[PDB]
Amino acid sequence: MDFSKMSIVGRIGSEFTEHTSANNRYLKYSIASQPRRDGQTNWYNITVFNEPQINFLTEYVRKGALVYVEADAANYVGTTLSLVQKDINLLKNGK
Amino acid sequence: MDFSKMSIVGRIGSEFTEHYLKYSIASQPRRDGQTNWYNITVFNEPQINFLTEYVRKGALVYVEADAANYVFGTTLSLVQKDINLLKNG
Repeated sequence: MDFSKMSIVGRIGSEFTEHTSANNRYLKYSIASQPRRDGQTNWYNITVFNEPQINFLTEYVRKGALVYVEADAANYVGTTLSLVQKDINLLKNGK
Repeated sequence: MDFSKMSIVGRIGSEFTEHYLKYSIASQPRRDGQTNWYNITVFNEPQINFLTEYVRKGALVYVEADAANYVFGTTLSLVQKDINLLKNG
């Protein structure tokens, strides 16, 4: 019924840091997004649990890649934004 | 071209406080699970007048908002671009 989803286009501005939850493997990275040249540069911390998408990132995607990310958004209340990745399309890969 | 669009379906769980307009959306995807709260900023006055004079608290709405997250910790900003009333409060 209710949901909060977000589409993000920008450059991967960090490395792919692997983690393991207290239970499960997941990945974390950051996306730098600047819609207007005269405007604010936005940063988003992405979380990836889907293993087929984790393998595609750590293997083929490099830092500085232009990506289109769709993520489910959650706001944990002092609020913290959570962006669990659901799909990604590589527009241009990093150097 | 970079962007960060947010799509929310939830219940307006606050009053419309004027400063531009500001309110909160209660988005609970699961009956058992957590409720997500999003502070919505509205600068579009044609949509400001629609919110105050037609929408009541607790109404189910679908909102498209642009997201901006500044790093200092981060600060999330959601500027409503368009809204559709699903069921009024």
